[PDB]
Amino acid sequence: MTLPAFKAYDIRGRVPDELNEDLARRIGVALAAQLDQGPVVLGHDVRLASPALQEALSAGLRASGRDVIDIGLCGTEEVYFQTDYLKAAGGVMVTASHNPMDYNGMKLVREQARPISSDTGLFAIRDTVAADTAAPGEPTASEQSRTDKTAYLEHLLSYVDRSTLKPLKLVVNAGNGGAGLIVDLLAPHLPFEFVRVFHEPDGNFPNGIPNPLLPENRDATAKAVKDNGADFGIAWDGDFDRCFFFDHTGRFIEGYYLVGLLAQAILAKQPGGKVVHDPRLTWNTVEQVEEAGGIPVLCKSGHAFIKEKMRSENAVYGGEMSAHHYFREFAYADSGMIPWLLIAELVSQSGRSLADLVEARMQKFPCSGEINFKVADAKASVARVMEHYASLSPELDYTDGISADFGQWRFNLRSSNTEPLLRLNVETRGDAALLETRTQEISNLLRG
Ligand SMILES: O=P(O)(O)OC[C@H]1O[C@H](O)[C@@H](O)[C@@H](O)[C@@H]1O
Ligand SMILES: [Ca+2]
Repeated sequence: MTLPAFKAYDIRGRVPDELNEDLARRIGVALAAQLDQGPVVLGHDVRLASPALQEALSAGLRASGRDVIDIGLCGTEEVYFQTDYLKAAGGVMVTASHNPMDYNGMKLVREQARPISSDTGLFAIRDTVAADTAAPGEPTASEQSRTDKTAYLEHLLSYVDRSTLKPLKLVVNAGNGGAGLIVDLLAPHLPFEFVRVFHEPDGNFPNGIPNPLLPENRDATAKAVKDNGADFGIAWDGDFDRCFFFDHTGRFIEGYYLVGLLAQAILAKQPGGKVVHDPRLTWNTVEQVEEAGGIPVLCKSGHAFIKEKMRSENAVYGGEMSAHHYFREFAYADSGMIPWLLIAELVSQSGRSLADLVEARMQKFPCSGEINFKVADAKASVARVMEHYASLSPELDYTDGISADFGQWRFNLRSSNTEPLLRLNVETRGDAALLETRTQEISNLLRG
């Protein structure tokens, strides 16, 4: 038995049996022993238990001599940004994404907001916490409240030339998470008219836990766009490190296509740079990056792998189709805010709608959408897929599960690192029929 809340990438579990104030305090103590010198930034999301868990983390950190910088209710990217900006030793964001109401969690970073993951400190914290029967000591360091968002907001706005922006009408859907607070702080500096949907932070989640991928939640943004004639819409998850785009027809744009589009937007500002992308869906990104004079860099999926590869490559931008977009000067971190500012600037400057910006790309590299499978035997199921296709001799790559490139179509098939699932992505060279027949064929094999 090990504490189940400790996952590969972060901590998450049901309160109070898998995560509670006692464990939170012990995590703070253990984190203090894992970090280089300096204070620790703490922030939390809108969930009802988040402040108390953060307080417990603070008590454990301060009992271990760490000054705490409490940045308050915020998004995950604000913990990243402030940890790096203030040159802190590390940071913790108290958040659970789209987990049930009785769940919470923590995302931990060290210096420069470098992720702490299972094999880079998180399981060391787990093992310390698991064995810690010490009496809780008393605080020896202090907590300061630092809710000034000025440097954060200036950083976000530095990505666009405000004088080129047009008064676009934008639907924004925080899903009752925290994104609306940042939208409202940016709004005085922008010419846009916002149509605010599910805007107020509310950890009771009266309109559902924030997950723009669920069709009922997707449709709320789509309807607001259509009914208001908005140029485009943006929705976020609760901690707003993920962003989801809807064109002026209400159509949700698959996150794959935002990677190539945002890469081109960044490459116009930082020419010739490297762009990091995941292996799930690739061909459109590679082509668009190259077309814009950048250099694409294939990387395993998962935010910590993306960030590490961006650092080693001095990459200007990285993007995953799972709705995460990473920016070198933003501490190599992901932001749910930078992407829509860039897209709004692109629409403003080009005179093209978001739909037009992506339409030809979606026709040229149609994709299945990510299809998930919980099967009895994942390894045997993957083996059945590969055995079926062996006679076509695809080019195989093992960066992240199995990528198989057949020429006019390819797939990526991999185990998720956040759920016990297999994830399938298929794309083709402009061939919707081949896309469907191969996707259904693989699905049948996986379910066999
Ligand atoms: O497909 P997976 O392995 O479940 O990860 C899905 C996503 O989970 C989180 O949102 C982040 O860690 C992302 O970096 C990752 O892409
Ligand atoms: Ca998130």
